Amino acid sequence: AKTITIKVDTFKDRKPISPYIYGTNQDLAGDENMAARRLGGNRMTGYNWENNMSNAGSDWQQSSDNYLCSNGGLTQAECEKPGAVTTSFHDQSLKLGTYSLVTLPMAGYVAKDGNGSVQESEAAPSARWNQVVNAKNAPFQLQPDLNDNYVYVDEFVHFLVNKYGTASTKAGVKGYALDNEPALWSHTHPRIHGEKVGAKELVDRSVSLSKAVKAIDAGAEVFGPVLYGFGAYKDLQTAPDWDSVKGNYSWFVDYYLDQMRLSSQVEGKRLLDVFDVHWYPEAMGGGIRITNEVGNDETKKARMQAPRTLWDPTYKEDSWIAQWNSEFLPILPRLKQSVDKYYPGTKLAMTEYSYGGENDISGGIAMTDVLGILGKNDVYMANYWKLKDGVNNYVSAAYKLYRNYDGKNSTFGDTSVSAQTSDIVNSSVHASVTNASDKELHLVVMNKSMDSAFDAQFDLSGAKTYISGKVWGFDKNSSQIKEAAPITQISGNRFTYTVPPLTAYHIVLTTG
Ligand SMILES: [Ca+2]
Ligand SMILES: [Cl-]
Repeated sequence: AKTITIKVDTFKDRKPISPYIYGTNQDLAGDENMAARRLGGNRMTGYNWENNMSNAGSDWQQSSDNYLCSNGGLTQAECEKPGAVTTSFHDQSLKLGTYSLVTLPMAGYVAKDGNGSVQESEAAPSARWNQVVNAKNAPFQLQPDLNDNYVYVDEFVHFLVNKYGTASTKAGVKGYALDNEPALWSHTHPRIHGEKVGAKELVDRSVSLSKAVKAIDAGAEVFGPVLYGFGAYKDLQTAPDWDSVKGNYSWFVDYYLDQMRLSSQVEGKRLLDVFDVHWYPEAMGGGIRITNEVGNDETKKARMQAPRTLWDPTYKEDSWIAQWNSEFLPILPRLKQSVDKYYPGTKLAMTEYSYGGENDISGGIAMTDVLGILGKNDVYMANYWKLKDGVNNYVSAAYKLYRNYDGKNSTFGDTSVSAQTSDIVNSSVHASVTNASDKELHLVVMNKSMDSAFDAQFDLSGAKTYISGKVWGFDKNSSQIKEAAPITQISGNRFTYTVPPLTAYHIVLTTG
C-alpha cells in the first residue's frame, strides 16, 4: 500500500476562484448548484429572436425548426412570443441564481421559418432567411416587425434590457457572445455563410456587433471569438487571409486580441471583455479520442490524465496537438499569456468542453480534477457541453462534489490555496477556504489509479489547529455523493486517510 504526501498551506498562493467556472450549457440533473449558464452552440448562429426559429446546420438536415422552443420547454403559444427562447432561459437563470451568457448572431442571416431542411440552392439570401442588421437606426419595437426581411440585434438587446434592466443590475443579462465557432461556419452552417471566414472579416464583424451591443448596454460583457478548438486558435482553420495578416503573431489568438484592442482604442470603449474558446480534448487512449466514447482501460486512463494538458508543463498527451504544436501546451497558461500581453485585462472563458466518459467513473474523476484546475488557473467562466444525451451521471457527480456535496448546497470555498501532491500521476488535489477562513478548510482529492489504493498523508499549514473532518465521496460503485467515515483524530495538523482506486473525496476540516 503506497503512501502519497499532500501538503496544504492556507497562507500560500491564495487566489479567488470565479464561481462561474461551475457552469453549463445544457442543464444537468438540476441539483448541481451551478453558478453560470450559457445559451450557445451551433443552433444559436441562425436563431431568430423574433419568432424563435433556428437552423441545426450540419448537425441535422440543415433544418430550420422550433428545436430551441422544444428544448427550452416552451409551449407552442410561448414559442410564438418574440424573445421567448431567451427570456425563458434567463428567467430560469434568475430562479437558479446564475449568470446568463446569450449568443448573438454574426454569420449574417437567421431562420425565417420552421419549414425544415434548406437545400444548397436555398442558401442565404432566399425565402428561408432573414438578414441580420446590427443597429436598427430607427425606433425600437418591443413587438418587432415579423413580416420584413430583417432582424435587428440591438433591438433584441433593447428588448432584454427593457424586461430585465441592464447587465450592471441584479436581474440583467450579463454576457453576450459574438456568435459561435466562426471558423466552422463554412462547415456547420454552409447555407448561412458557405465561404471560409476571413481573419479580418471576423474582426470587422465583431467590432460592428460589439459596438451595437455596447451602445445599448455598456456594462454587458462581450465574449469572443468563441473558437471551436486548436485549429482555430492557430490560424482560424486556415483562414484564406491568414498569411497576409499574420505579421509577427504566433497564432490567430494574438492577432484577434491585438485587433480588438486596437479597434477598442479607436472607438474609445472596450469591445471585448472575455476571450472565449471551446476545448474538446484530442487526447487519445487505446486508439480512441476521449470525447468520442468511454473506450477501454487505456482510454479511461488517458481520460483521467488529460486534464494535465491544461496546466502541467511536464505532461505530453497522445494527440496531434501535442505531436505538432507542443509549444502551445499547457493550454491555460499559454492562453493567459497571450490575453495578458495582447489585450491586458481581458478575461478567459472555456464556454464548451467535455472529457467524455459521462456515465463512467473515469469521466467523473477527470471532471473533479478539471473543476479544481480551472478554478486556480484564472479562468473566469467555464461551461460543460453534453456530448451524450440523457443523464451524465458521473459529470453531475463531479459538480455535486464541489457544489452540493451534502444535499444542502454546501460548496468548495471561494479562495484557492496551495495544495501539492507527491504523485501527480495517480493523484490530484485541490484546496480552498472562504474569506481567509482559519476555521474551515476544503480539500478535494482523487485517486486516478484503476488498481491501487493509496494512503494520503496530509500536512496542513494553518493559523488554527484543525481537530476533525467530515468526508463525502463518489466512486465506481455509486455516482451519488455518499458520506464516508469521518476523520476524528488530527494531531499537529496532520492526518492520514486511505483513498481507494477510482475514488474522489471532498474533505471538510474544522477547528471546532
Ligand atoms: Ca423582422
Ligand atoms: Cl471557430
